[PDB]
Amino acid sequence: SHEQFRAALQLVVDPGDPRSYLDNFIKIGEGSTGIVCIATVRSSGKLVAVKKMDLRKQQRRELLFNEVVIMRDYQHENVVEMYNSYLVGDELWVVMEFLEGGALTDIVTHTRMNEEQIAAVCLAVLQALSVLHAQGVIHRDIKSDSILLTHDGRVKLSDFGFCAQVSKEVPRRKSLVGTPYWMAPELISRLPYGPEVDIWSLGIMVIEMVDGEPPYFNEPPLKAMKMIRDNLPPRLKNLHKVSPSLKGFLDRLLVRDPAQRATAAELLKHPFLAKAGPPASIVPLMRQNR
Ligand SMILES: O=S(=O)(c1cccc2cnccc12)N1CCCNCC1
Repeated sequence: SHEQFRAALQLVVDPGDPRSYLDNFIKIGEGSTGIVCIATVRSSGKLVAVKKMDLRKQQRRELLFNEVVIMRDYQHENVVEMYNSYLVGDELWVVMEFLEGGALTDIVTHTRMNEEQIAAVCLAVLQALSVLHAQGVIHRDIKSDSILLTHDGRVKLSDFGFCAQVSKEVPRRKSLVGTPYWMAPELISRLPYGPEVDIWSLGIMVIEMVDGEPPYFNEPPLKAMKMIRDNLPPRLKNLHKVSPSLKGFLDRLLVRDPAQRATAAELLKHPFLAKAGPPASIVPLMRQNR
């Protein structure tokens, strides 16, 4: 079965081996589907990222094709640029843009963002989601770990390994996918769902940005899911630490009934996002500057 899948991947990826033009691989990250290294382009001295995913180490091996469909069809300003894909031994390698500012996780766990900064992030993410949802693409793993930054504060969506497409022929998805603490209620309830689940997950990320952790983060994953499924929408630790504008925004995200939840398109017009600062406003939050 493994050799069968190797062959299948070979027919969709680029030919060759990026080790022929890259030097000095250094591991910088570990994700749900594999590791991420920086590498130096020999000819230019430029830095790229290389995501390496072991075919044998996947829960759902077929989801590896998501990397390919996204790379081919859904490139965008607030989405990480993907350059080439390769089959290297038993691994799928994706050579992509290096986002040197790192992931939003490092910021939310170590510093407190103000609302100019939170609004900047939300605006960037919602811009990406509005375009993706309009083409039927659902990300399904929105969380601070999936948001990457450039050195000058530009925000980009990454980690599309769990995404799916809906359409007239396939209006809803049914799969149990994502990261427990960020999963929408209807998804946990095993109801057919749509792009609305990304909006709930963004709400949880707003809580990350304000409080530093998602709700129920101290609980075990399976217990947290049960609590998300059963209880009223999760609450901020301290409501006084958010403006009424941000509270009103968050209230449109964390709605249990998917039909009543705001869409990305509608949220781009919300007053809270008027507070959004330029990318420069994010820069002082990064490790190399604080
Ligand atoms: O920052 S990453 O190293 C990362 C991922 C994908 C592309 C990247 C591009 N440049 C820097 C870091 C990147 N990352 C590890 C996996 C899951 N945890 C957080 C994300």
